[PDB]
This record gives sequence, C-alpha cells and structure tokens, in this order.
Amino acid sequence: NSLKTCYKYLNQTSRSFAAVIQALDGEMRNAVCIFYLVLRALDTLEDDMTISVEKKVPLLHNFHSFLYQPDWRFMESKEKDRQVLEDFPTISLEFRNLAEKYQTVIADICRRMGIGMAEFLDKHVTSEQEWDKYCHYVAGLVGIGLSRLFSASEFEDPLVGEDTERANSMGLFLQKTNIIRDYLEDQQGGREFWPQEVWSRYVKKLGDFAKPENIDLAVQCLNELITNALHHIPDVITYLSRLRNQSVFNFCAIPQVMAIATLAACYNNQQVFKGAVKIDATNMPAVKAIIYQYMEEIYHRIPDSDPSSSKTRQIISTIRTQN
Ligand SMILES: CC(C)(C)CN1C(=O)[C@@H](CC(=O)N[C@@H](CC(=O)O)C(=O)O)O[C@H](c2cccc3ccccc23)c2cc(Cl)ccc21
Repeated sequence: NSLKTCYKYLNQTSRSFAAVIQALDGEMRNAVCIFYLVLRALDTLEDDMTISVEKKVPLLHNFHSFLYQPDWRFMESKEKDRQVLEDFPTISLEFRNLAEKYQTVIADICRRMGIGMAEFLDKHVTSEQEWDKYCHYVAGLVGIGLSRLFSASEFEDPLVGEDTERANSMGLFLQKTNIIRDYLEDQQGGREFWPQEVWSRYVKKLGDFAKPENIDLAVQCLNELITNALHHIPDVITYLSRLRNQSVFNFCAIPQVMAIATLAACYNNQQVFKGAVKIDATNMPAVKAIIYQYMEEIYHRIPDSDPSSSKTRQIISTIRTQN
C-alpha cells in the first residue's frame, strides 16, 4: 500500500507530469517515481525559509543518509508539499525496495545535491559561472541521475549515462528558465537566485526589479539571462536525439519543450516582474521544429536597443544553422 501512497503523493506534487512518469517502461517507472518524490522532499526543505540556515545545513547535508533511516521524517515544514517530508518513511521504504543499481545512483545525487544546496544557501550566486554551478547542483545532477537510471535499466544505451555534460545541460536549461520565470514568487518567498554579477550592473538590490520604477532595467537583465539560457539548446537537442526508448523520449522532451515555450513567453516581457506569465513532442524531428519555431518567436521580439540584442541574435543563428 506504500507504493500506492507514493503514487498519490506524486500526483499531489505534480499537476501534469505524473501522467508522463507513470507512462515510463518497466523499472524506470517506480525508480523515477521515487526519484522525483525524494528530490521533491529535499527541494521543499531548501525552499523553506521558515527554517533557519542553522537547521537546514545538517538537513540538506544528511538527506542522503535519511533515505536509509526508516523512521526519519520532518514535521516542521510549513511548505505546500509538507506531506512528502512528514511521511518520508513511506517514500524511503519504497526507495529501499528499488534495485540497488538504482539506489546507488539516487543516493549519490542526493548527497552531492545536499552539499550543493548548503553551499548556496547563505551566499549570493555571483558570476554566471556560479549560476551554472548552482543549477548543476539542483537540476544538472538530476539530469545526470536520470541518465544513469536510464542506462542502468538498459532501456537506453550506456552512452546516455556517460555523457554527463549533455545530461547536465538538460538540467541547467530547465532550472534557469524556472529561476527566471519565478523571480517575483521567489522575492515574495524570500529567495534569490539571479547572478549578482549580472543584476548589479542594472540595479542596486535584486529586489529592485520588483519595484515598478525599475521595469526597463528589469527587462534588460531578464533578456540577458534568457540569452544566457538559450546556450544550452544545442546540448538539449543532442541529448534528446540520442534517446531510443519512446517513454523516455516523451519524459525528457516534454519539459524541454515547455521550457523553451516559457522563455519565449517571458522574453522582453514586463509581466515577469508583476506576476506569473501565462503561456507533438513525440519524435525528434517534430521536437526540433517546435524548438526552432519558439526560437524565432524570441528572435522577432529582439529590441535592437537591448544591451543583449547582438548576443541573443548570435546564439539564435547558431541554433538555426547547427544540428
Ligand atoms: C528542478 C527540476 C527542473 C529538476 C524539476 N523537475 C522538472 O521540472 C520536471 C518537469 C515538471 O515536473 N514540471 C512540472 C512543474 C509544475 O508543477 O508546474 C509541471 O507539471 O509542468 O522534469 C525534470 C526532468 C525530466 C526529464 C529530464 C531531466 C533532465 C535534467 C533535469 C530535469 C529533468 C524533473 C525530473 C525529476 Cl525526476 C524531478 C524533478 C524534475
């Protein structure tokens, strides 16, 4: 009955993606279901600003070990996805039921992610390089993990788990688009993730973008971050083009298409700072076309006076004439 509970939580923590996960072949289903729920618990902890950094550090660091602590649970989370923490033993139970080859992979990502969450908890994301570093820790590693799980089940060639660079890029693409899109929500939640070296060139404090009077500078920085994000497209197309399993393809392609759609909607969009912006992926050729169309949507919107105009155009030309 535990597995059932796990699937109930999955649907509770996922609005639409649960259907896609449940559609995974063989062992990848339970393996990915558990992976998602465990990553959700850790995420809920990191995001919980009602918890002090003093309490969070050991929690983030010891999360991996918590997977092997049958009774461990967290009752002080005032987040939306509390239950995943509160009933963690149910999830850890099913995690220990997974094939050891899967456990090995999941535990390693959780440990590394924990170190990473703690590292950036009380410090500013400074350079764009550090932005990649953070993104790698919370989303890149997820791509690395998934890729390794895919290969371990054998539904995907061993190559998939080997190319960490490709799997990482997949994660960075999704993470950055979310950090960009969720700016206001994070501000309101007391969270900051935008690169200081980028925002300090536009405004005094990151929160200043939320102030009406600074909308023009907010949009320019927004545009610069999005241009930064586009650079992962080639790797995303490469990663996706190597997948052989249909359920895996749909699993990976859906979020990447939804991401580019989001970037396209957010690009040069003032609404990103006032609130949340409202916005075929079954074969590679179709996926490429979808991505390309969205890239053009952004291209047409490029304000010739935008500080990043030339940059945005160049990465788009690269995507256009590449793979
Ligand atoms: C932070 C994140 C991007 C890694 C979150 N993340 C994802 O974004 C989900 C998508 C999702 O659930 N979107 C939700 C968001 C919402 O509720 O509004 C939706 O319903 O549209 O997909 C990712 C995900 C799927 C496939 C390959 C990936 C490679 C690298 C990194 C992440 C990868 C994910 C896979 C797993 Cl196993 C766990 C988490 C995630």
